[PDB]
Order: sequence, then structure tokens, then C-alpha cells
Amino acid sequence: SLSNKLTLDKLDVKGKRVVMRVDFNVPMKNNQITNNQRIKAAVPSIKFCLDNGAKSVVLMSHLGRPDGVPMPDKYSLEPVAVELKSLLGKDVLFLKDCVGPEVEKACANPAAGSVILLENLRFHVEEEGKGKDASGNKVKAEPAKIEAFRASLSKLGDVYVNDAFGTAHRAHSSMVGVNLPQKAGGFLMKKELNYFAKALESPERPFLAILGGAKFADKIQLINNMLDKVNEMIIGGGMAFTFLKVLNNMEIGTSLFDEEGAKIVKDLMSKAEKNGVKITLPVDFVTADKFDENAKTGQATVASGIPAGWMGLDCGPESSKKYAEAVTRAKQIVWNGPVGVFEWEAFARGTKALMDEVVKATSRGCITIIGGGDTATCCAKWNTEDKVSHVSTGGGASLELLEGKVLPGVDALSNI
Ligand SMILES: Nc1ncnc2c1ncn2[C@@H]1O[C@H](COP(=O)(O)OP(=O)(O)O)[C@@H](O)[C@H]1O
Ligand SMILES: [Mg+2]
Ligand SMILES: [Mg+2]
Ligand SMILES: [Mg+2]
Repeated sequence: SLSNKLTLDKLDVKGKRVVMRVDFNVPMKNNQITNNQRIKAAVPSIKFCLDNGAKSVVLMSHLGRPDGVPMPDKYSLEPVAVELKSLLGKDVLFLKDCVGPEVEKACANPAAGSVILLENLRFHVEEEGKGKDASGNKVKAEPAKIEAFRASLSKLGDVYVNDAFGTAHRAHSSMVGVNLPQKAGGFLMKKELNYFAKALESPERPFLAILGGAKFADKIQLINNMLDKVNEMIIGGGMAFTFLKVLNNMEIGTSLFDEEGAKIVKDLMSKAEKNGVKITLPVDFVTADKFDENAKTGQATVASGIPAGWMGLDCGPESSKKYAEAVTRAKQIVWNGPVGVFEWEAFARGTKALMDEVVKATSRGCITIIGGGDTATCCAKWNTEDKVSHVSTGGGASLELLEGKVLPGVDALSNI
């Protein structure tokens, strides 16, 4: 359940040390942060702790994939501590490790109101439980070292807050290994729990799922699970061509196609019919002569077919009308996956037009939830993060939730 987890607002932090896992995995161009959003996002949790008289706030995170080896001049969090100070208006004590006796002494009983950022968790193989040595070979953490790693993290506070929903699908040390009596979701985690509880436990109706992206093979379980929650489903993006080729016998040219997933399209459509789910597929396309931002473009319908050698990189205007009709009917929407190659302007109109509709939907009271890595990048890209109900911070984690899985980091939180 996503509905019964302890959260920071219900957690007494007065005079307690708070060890908080956050997502500070920000984009970097050589030691400079290019987007400080993920850091801004954690500030509400940090400031709440400080305002309610926390003795300290100890922040732990990862950055990149150092794969269990210290890489302090490629993947240090040091830049984040500078950025954080600016955003908080408070000194951040940065430590060059996250475990060991020197860290623990820094964290044992600090000055009331202290904010500390530990070095990258993934410099230790014990965080992920595996990684790679400097020759690229597998290494596997030892049980005893995992234990000591997790014990050392657990020394750094009295209560644990997880505000790192984007890592909650990993059973890593900082997510599941912190042995403290109260383990609470932070304010970011709470929002993710509350909205996805709407998507999965008690949705407003009609409930529409908009599913796009590139690869049908990676969407099978997402589609199957959402078919037990929703009243309607839009299928777009690259995976729509697998459906269209099978069901209509469409000529799809060199559009994405999954020979294996094709063998279960009929099975998915059957389940939609058994559950009463109305499926909206695209009916027209913007085509491209190659998979390139400056491709020549054309137009196609299911009836016309896509020219041999050409690929469908976006839906067309009649698809955008059919899509907008389903959005008009919804009282709740979860959208995972753009409906065309939104990175490139000639193939982004369908995704932008659909976003405009989701924004208008929200205005009249629709609950609108964006999942995904790329669908969230879409919101950031057209500055629509505040014009929908919820943009998820966890790409892979939101997808596994929507697939029906239990997230180890969520499961590890205290109940009640
Ligand atoms: N018709 C299409 N053909 C090829 N790629 C597409 C098409 N429509 C969307 N995409 C691609 O899908 C990618 C997003 O897919 P995915 O990773 O599955 O979404 P998310 O990360 O939100 O779950 C984008 O890079 C986009 O360019
Ligand atoms: Mg993606
Ligand atoms: Mg992600
Ligand atoms: Mg529990």
C-alpha cells in the first residue's frame, strides 16, 4: 500500500538528528550544475526539519554511476553543497565521505540547526551492493561490509527521512538499510505516494492513461496493469506502430516495430474489451525520411500507409483531435511517454498539443499525473510543471509503480 506510510509531516523532529536520503543526481557539464531543479525540490523537506527544531539534517545522495569506486573529481557532490547553500540561505557543511568514524563524529551531536551533505554514496560498492572495479570487472559487496556501511549510515541520525522517490525502486543501502525506529517519506515522496495512490488505489473517473514512448517491449507490463485501473487508454508514440501493423495491417515503413510484442497485441486488445476500456490509437502521422532532427517530412494515415524507407515520428492533426476528446472526458489522467519524437521540433507538435489539452483539463478540475523520465522532461521543456497536478521525480520508479510492483524503498518506510 502507498496510503499507509509514515511521512515527515507526522514525524516529530524536535531536537532529533535527521538523516535524509535525497535525489541530488543533477545534470552536470564538468563540475558545473546545468539544472538545479532536483536540489530546489528537496528544500521544503529540509526547511521543515529546521523550522521544527531538528538538531541536524544530514543529506545523503548519489550522483552518476561511479559504480562503487571513489571518483571525487568526476562525480563529487561538492558542487551541490554550494548550490544548496544559495537555495537554503544557510551554510552547508560538506564532508568528503559518507561513512566511517570521521563522518560519524561530525554527525553524532552537532550544533542545533546544522545542515550536512555527505559525499556520493555510490563511491562505496556497499550502496548498490555491486559495481565495477577500475578494470571494468564485476565486484560484489561482502555481507559484512554491507552491514558496516548500513550501520555507519544509521549512526548519522536519530530518525530517517527518504525524499528520494527516483531511487525507491532500488533495494540499495541508503534506501532499505538504515536501521532506525521511524522511517518517513519526505515531502517529495509524500506527493509521489499520494498521486500514485490515486492512479492505483482510488482514481477519480473517468480515469485515462496516455501511454507512449519508443519501445513496445518495455511497455507490456505497464499496459497490462493500467488496463485493470483505467476507463480509457491512448496508445501513442513509437509503440503504436506495433499495434497498427498487427490490427489494421498497416504499412509502417521503417517505424519502430517489435516482432515479439506484436504476438501479444491481440491479447492486450482482448483484455481491454474484457474490462470495458476504450482504446484510442492514432490515425495519422508525421513521417520522416530518416531518424534525424532535420529529416524531410511527410504525412500519412493508417489508410495511406507510411512509405517504404520512412518512419512515423509523430501523430498528426486528426490523432490530436481523437486524443483531445479522450482527455475532455477524463477526471483523472496518468501520462507516461511522449507521443512522438518531442526532442525535435518537427515531430513535437502532437506531444505539445496533447500537453496543452492536459493543462486545460487540469484547469477545469482534472487530476493530471505525469510519470516517466522523458514525459517529465517534456513538462520541464515547455514550463508546464506547475500547470498539471503532479510531475513525477522518478522515471524508472514511477514506471515500476505503474507496472504494479512494490518499491523496496517505499516498503521500507514505517507504516501508520
Ligand atoms: N514515433 C516514434 N518513433 C521513435 N521514437 C519515438 C516515437 N515517439 C516517441 N519516441 C521516443 O520515445 C522516447 C521516450 O520513450 P520512453 O523512454 O519509453 O518514455 P519515458 O522515458 O517517459 O517512459 C523519446 O526519446 C522519443 O523520441
Ligand atoms: Mg526514456
Ligand atoms: Mg530516472
Ligand atoms: Mg513498512
